[PDB]
Amino acid sequence: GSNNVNDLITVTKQMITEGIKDDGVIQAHDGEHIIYTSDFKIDNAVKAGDTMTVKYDKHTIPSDITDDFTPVDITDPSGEVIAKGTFDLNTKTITYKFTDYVDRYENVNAKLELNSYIDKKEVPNETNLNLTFATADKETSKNVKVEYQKPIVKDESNIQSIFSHLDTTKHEVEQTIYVNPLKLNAKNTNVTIKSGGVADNGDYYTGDGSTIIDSNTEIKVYKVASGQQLPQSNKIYDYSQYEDVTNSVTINKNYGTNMANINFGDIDSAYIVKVVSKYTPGAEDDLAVQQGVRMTTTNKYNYSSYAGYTNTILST
Ligand SMILES: [Ca+2]
Ligand SMILES: [Ca+2]
Repeated sequence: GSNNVNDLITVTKQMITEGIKDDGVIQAHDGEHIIYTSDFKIDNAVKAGDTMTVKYDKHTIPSDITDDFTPVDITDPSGEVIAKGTFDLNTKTITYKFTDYVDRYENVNAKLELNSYIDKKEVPNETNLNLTFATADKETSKNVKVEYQKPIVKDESNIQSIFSHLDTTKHEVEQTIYVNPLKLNAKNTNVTIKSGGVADNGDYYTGDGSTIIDSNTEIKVYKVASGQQLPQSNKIYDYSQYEDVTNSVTINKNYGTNMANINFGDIDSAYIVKVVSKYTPGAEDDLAVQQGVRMTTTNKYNYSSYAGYTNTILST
């Protein structure tokens, strides 16, 4: 009892490459793909319903922002489907189930290409990785550096953010914002969150996407203790670790049109702000989702200083 036929798969070439620039450096916050390509022969003895496995490196994941991990089919050059796959998160393994393609054709070889992202649960901070991808029996490895973003800093105003989750059925996006990650003395701290853009220097711009921010937007604020270090990945997997101070700060969800503001007053600590807001779906399946943050503080010369950040998701 075992429909697995990896023993009948002959892998003739495998490769690990990158989606943006073959750096040896993965730009995880620019959504740089880690690409696994594998060429192989399928024995004639393989039949419809047999399965083969392919293993991701544990530090990668088929999607960095949604929970849909459905793998691309294995096809021939004309797009005829050779095998359909199901992904198992815990083992980071695809099980491909062969279609009747392998009953209809013989002496078949194929290629598959898998796009993956760094798994931020497994890669909290910048680090070196020896990635290993496996089409059992065969393994291929590559050493890389994972790099994350840095905050925009203008005097005591310092801030960064990512879209950490996207739900395309509920049409909600999650923004994880690091406020004052540098743990500076930020006087009269305000953080504004708005649909569209916020330039690095704080300037608002319409931008190339939009969200809905109103009285029903969810906004949570968490204080970071001085002994705590935030993951450079900008994604938090357990918020109970942090002090919920949502009722301690002043939050105006109607600060403007699709625009909210959080008044922190004087702080000496980092904070995490997690925002869940709705977006307007695109008629086909097109996404134009964009939301920006501005941090305002009072600098030592008693003028406002501004720092800005914008996250964007665009489709096809
Ligand atoms: Ca790269
Ligand atoms: Ca066959």
